[PDB]
Amino acid sequence: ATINNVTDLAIAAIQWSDRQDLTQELLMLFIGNTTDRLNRLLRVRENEHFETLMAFGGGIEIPEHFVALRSITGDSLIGGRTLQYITQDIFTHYVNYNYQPQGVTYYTRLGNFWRVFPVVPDGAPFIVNYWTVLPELSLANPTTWALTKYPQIYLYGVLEQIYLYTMDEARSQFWGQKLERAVMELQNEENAADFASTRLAIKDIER
Amino acid sequence: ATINNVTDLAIAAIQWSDRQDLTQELLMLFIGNTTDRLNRLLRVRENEHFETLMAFGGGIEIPEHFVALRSITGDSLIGGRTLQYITQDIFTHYVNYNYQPQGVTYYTRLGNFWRVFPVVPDGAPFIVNYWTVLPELSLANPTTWALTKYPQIYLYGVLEQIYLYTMDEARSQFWGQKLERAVMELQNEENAADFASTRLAIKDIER
Amino acid sequence: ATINNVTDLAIAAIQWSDRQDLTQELLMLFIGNTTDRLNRLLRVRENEHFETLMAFGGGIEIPEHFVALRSITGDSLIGGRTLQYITQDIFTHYVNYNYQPQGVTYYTRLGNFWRVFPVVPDGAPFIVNYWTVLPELSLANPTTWALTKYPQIYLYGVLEQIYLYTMDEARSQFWGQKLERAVMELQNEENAADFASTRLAIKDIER
Amino acid sequence: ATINNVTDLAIAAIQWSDRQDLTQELLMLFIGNTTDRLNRLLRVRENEHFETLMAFGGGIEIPEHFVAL
Repeated sequence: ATINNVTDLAIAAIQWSDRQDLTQELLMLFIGNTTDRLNRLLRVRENEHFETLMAFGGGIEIPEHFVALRSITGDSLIGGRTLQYITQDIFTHYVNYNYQPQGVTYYTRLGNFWRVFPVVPDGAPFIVNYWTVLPELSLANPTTWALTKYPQIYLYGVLEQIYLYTMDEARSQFWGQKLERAVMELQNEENAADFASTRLAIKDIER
Repeated sequence: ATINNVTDLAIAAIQWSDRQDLTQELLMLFIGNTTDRLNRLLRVRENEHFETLMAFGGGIEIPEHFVALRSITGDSLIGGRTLQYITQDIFTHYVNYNYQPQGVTYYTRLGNFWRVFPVVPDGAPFIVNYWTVLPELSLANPTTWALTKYPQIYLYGVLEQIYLYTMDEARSQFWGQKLERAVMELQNEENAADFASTRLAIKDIER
Repeated sequence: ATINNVTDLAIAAIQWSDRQDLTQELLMLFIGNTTDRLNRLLRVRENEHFETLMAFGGGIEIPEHFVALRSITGDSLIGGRTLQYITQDIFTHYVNYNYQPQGVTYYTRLGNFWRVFPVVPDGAPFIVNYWTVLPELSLANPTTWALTKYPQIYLYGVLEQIYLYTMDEARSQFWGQKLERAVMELQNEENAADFASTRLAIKDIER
Repeated sequence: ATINNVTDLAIAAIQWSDRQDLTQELLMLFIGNTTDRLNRLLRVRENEHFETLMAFGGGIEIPEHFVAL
């Protein structure tokens, strides 16, 4: 509720800032700036995504909207194991010494690709769970989950952008602090969704 | 997303700065200055590049776009070993005492060249993974990945350059702080892309 | 790109400072001052140089462009070793006691010459790797590598020199800080070119 | 009873050590090392075999799995 789509957001921003001289292009630019800033800070459940990817040429291509990786799991037909990260030197040693484990076990990052050690023929399926970027807010995409989840974030971001544009500094920094507080509150709520999971997903390969 | 090409960036910068005395040449100069400043700070995934180089005269010529080295690996035919850095006097000792390992294992830097110890004939292929400079943004090259990834960086940099040009310093510091915050945000986001890989690439050969 | 040669640099300096009363001689003096200041602060790969030198009269003459020494290596005909530094007292003791090692091993600095202990006949070749001064920027030398690599350094240095000449305080400090920050950024980028080499060349000979 | 096969042993080791980074190959190597160590210590009824051999060339060939006579 509250604010439903982009047009109401623009109307509310105009009403609050009283600046009736702002064209729609400037409002679109402000919203784009706000969502671009959001894309670098939010790692929440609605942002997560898991899907099946093919392996071709001994590697997996990173998705275009990838922002952070959570897990890679081999298919049960190819071994059904959760992959582990190794450096380039370990990969070279394994290749040279012909390790030959039972199934796909290790992976490393090379350029824009994930290379798995027990090199498999083309067509190997993997399950990748990762994080994407927030959907763009525009006329073609009137509604997003972020807008319907917490409209204050977008309202405060647009207000801060407006006061930056009008070359005012006190209100600009005030609204920037407000937006940062809202983002921190949302991230904190997501972080404390389950108490048990907080401790885990931290300690991996210590020795 | 938001700003797409160089012309849109120039229009947005002119609108935000509210100035009208800026010509095309000044805008190009400001954009070039921002790109040159960015070239000294960003080491991200899109900045990486790996390619095959031929060794001639017992050495490999450093590419002209080189800014930082990630790894050098020999070809499987020549040994397929990940090279290790050695100091010049160690190189001299190895040459004098005829160490004679199996493949190419060591390398050092001399002038603009990388010299490998087990001197190989001309034509030995190597795989070099390193970082390059950001692509030039101009009329002939109106689009880059940096612009489409985070336009706020370019917008703030151009605004700071503009305010520097007009003999105003306080707002120059304001926009410079904004730009450096954006750059730090982008770099920090890239650093935590893979949590598992963060622990490695920190400590090597300690003894 | 950006700024190509000295004439464009002077034009840009005039445009930014708005001081159209400055003659070409003053601009040349400012550029020379900036280059002289740079000569005492930069040790970069582009500044490195290695070459073969003759030994005359039991010594090697220091090159006129020498700023800092990296390594001296004897030719394979005279031992092919990497020389080590010894003090005057050790040199005198070695001479008096007729140490007589196999090849040339030690060197010391006497006045403007490098004296090697196992005194060799005239014409002994050595390979010296060291650092030089930056190329002079003037009308006879319109372009240098420093200008084409980072024009901001020269622009900021010229602006600081101009504001020193016009006898202004705040802007002089501002532009001096900007130039120092640019120089520090360039040096830091050079230092972190290869992470592996950072550990070495630090802990050498403790006893 | 208790632990019945190798998979139960691996699961118990994972649970007790609390180490989720252990692969199958490392566990197999650990089990093999334990068995090799046990091979030099245990002399029990289940480890004992009696069988009929034929003497050829005035001699008896030692069995391949022989550890003690």
